Amino acid sequence: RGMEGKIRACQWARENQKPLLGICLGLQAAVIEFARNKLGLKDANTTEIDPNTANALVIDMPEHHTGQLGGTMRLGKRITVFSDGPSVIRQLYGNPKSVQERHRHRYEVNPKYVHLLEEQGMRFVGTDVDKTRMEIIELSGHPYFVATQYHPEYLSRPLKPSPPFLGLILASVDRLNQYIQRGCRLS
Amino acid sequence: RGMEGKIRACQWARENQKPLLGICLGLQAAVIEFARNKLGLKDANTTEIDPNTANALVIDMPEHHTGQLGGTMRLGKRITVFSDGPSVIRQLYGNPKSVQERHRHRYEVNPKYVHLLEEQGMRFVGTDVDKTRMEIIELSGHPYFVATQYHPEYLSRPLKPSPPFLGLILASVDRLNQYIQRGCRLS
Repeated sequence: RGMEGKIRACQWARENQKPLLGICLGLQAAVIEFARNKLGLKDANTTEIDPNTANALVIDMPEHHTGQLGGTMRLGKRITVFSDGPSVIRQLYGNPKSVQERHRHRYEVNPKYVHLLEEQGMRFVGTDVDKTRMEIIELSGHPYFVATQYHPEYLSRPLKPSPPFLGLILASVDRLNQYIQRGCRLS
Repeated sequence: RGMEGKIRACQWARENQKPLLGICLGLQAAVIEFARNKLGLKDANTTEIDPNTANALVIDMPEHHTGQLGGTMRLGKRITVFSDGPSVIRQLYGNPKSVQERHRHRYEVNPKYVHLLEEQGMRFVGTDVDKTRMEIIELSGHPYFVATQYHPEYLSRPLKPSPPFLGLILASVDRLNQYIQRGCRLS
């Protein structure tokens, strides 16, 4: 019920210097517009509907390790370990090293079709415990580009803001001199 | 161009316990509604248009003293001396004794037709230097009744509020705990 309109909605914002956020169910469409604009891979299309193309980057591969056996779903209590350091979704947690996050998807990225993602400005500021699944991707040169697989919106605590949507407003106007202009009128 | 509508406008507010203010050019109509409601003098009507009635209280009498001779106007640097003490238009001046006020009218009150104003609740909290002209009148029993001849609106200084309009808001809700709620927000 929609696979073409979701592609033109993200590639147009990146060309018009508009930042984006990291929302799940978007890793299948993010690799399509990146291969057609930076390079020119037209064969790479939608893989979650008709898996018949030759340049199928993200396919359907279940968990072949412990715990879940056979064709299951890629979710559960998994340990997410980052790779880099200075970024926009890591400095807000007080410089951690291993954050516990949960996912809700079933498609995984193939480690053999990521050859063209390393020779460009498409770094990986977040991997897994096996250094195979690229769950967190980031495009260099963009002023604010966030893309991952987990859902940080459900963890939006009132005492702890979310990584992506909060960093976009702070890096927009950088207005921090508002707390000193008040002074508690109802005191 | 108007003499009947101005009479029913002042007596309607006094019956509904509503306060009034002291505005000039109103002493000719204030004595008409008071003689018809408290007593029943229908002959006393408008004297500034057709002076043919028998109960003409306020007529046209110029100044017969020094300075102005003949048919002139009742105005100029005149000394106004009060008579009573506790009121609403005297306690705001720091308890004075002789305030310099100016008028702008030509009709005076007759001292021989004020016999019915002394036997009722119509005191005089302000006279002149001859104790003949009743320039300030007040109705007893009313919660806030102000009536005089001078114009306190033109003397509304930003550092000294006017007697009549300021005393009506203060005696309405008596809200004085508002300045302690702010506390200088822009500090």
